Amino acid sequence: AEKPKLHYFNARGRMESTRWLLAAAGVEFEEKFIKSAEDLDKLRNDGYLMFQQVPMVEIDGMKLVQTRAILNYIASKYNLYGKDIKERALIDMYIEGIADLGEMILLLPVCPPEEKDAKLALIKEKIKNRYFPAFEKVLKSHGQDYLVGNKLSRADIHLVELLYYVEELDSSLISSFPLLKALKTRISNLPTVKKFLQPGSPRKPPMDEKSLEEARKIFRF
Amino acid sequence: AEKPKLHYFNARGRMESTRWLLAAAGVEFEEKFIKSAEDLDKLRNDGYLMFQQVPMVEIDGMKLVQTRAILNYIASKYNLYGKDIKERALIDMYIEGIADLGEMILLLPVCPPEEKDAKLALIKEKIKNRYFPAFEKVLKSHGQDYLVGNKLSRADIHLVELLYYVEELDSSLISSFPLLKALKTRISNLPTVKKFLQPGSPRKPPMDEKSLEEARKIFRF
Ligand SMILES: C=C(CC)C(=O)c1ccc(OCC(=O)O)c(Cl)c1Cl
Ligand SMILES: C=C(CC)C(=O)c1ccc(OCC(=O)O)c(Cl)c1Cl
Repeated sequence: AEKPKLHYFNARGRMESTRWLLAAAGVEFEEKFIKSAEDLDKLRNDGYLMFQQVPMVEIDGMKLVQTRAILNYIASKYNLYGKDIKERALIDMYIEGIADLGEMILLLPVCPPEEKDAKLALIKEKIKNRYFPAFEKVLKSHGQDYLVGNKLSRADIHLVELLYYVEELDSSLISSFPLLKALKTRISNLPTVKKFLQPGSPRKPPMDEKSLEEARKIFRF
Repeated sequence: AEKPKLHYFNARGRMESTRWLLAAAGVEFEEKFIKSAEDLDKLRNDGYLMFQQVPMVEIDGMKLVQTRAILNYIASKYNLYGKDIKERALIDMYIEGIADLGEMILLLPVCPPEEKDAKLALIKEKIKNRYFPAFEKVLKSHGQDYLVGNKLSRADIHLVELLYYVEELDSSLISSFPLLKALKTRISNLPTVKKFLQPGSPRKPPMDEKSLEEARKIFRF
């Protein structure tokens, strides 16, 4: 087809950021949910997954796997990856920091109960003292509406997406970072993003106990 | 200066792949080793590390952090990132799989003693059954000397680098993969790579107990 088919579990997981990028880009996509391990095996046996895993994203005739390979293609294809090689360097540096913090928040649900309070406290300390300050500082420096090159880029989409997850964790964290708050509002008002934020869009809900059990069953983790 | 300064601990760690890429590219670089936590704090306080961590790589007037942002810039700057957007998608998909397997091998030293035999057995099973087969299959498909676009790219450098580490883990693993063995030899004979492989080059040795203690001291992990 002409629409990108995203293959994954019906959840946030590792496919969510791809969803935010496609939507922010204004691209319509289909989602082929993996309901059972039989489904995942069918794909593996069909030879659609190079490294046996998902996310997988049928786009432009390719069966792309590995989150970063997917995001990189999409971001490039829709002019969300900066203008030159030097801009892409700043974007990559910002979004890999975002991806680091985000990987911590993502694994929190499957964190050992005895650790959960410490991991959560570690994460709040990195947000307050390391990442938010860094990004606030970038916005404060050029005083422009966007993080890189005074134009919308994947850096803004990925950052704002993280700002929502952090809000769900503790709304007070962003309070001392006015420029980040501003960016959150600003990007949230873009017609494409605003539509993704509304009810009924393919945006996914935070994971709970019920869905986590179904997932670690199929994927086994 | 005109030469890239790599700031890191005197070890393989997270900076090694940058070393293999620069060298394979034929670029000369300086290394400013971090001998003590005082050194690492000096950098942090000087404001050279955006997210407070290293590797950090002064290149082209930028102070790049985050391994992938660094590798991406270098690979682009020296024409090792494919010709078009679709080639970069295959490269990214291959090298992120390589980076996954590689992250497992990298953490093996700091793995809990009770686990070490299982992690090591897990890793040998993924190599034999998932990654090597996948890459052997790519080479077998186009029957060309390189992984992507019949030209040398970062995919070849990063793969071969991993082939060495796997050799150090168990030389028998690659035996059933003749095309990978071939690629290992072929890339190892490129004048630039061959020079990096020789004694005295900035290539780093596998980590031992002595150096691991010094490192987790400074970096604290
Ligand atoms: C919340 C999570 C629990 C660790 C999580 O991030 C996660 C990891 C892998 C998953 O699928 C497999 C995949 O390949 O992503 C899924 Cl569905 C989730 Cl939700
Ligand atoms: C062997 C290792 C032990 C876990 C390892 O990969 C590692 C991790 C971080 C390290 O520095 C800090 C950094 O930011 O990379 C270093 Cl020097 C090493 Cl060797």
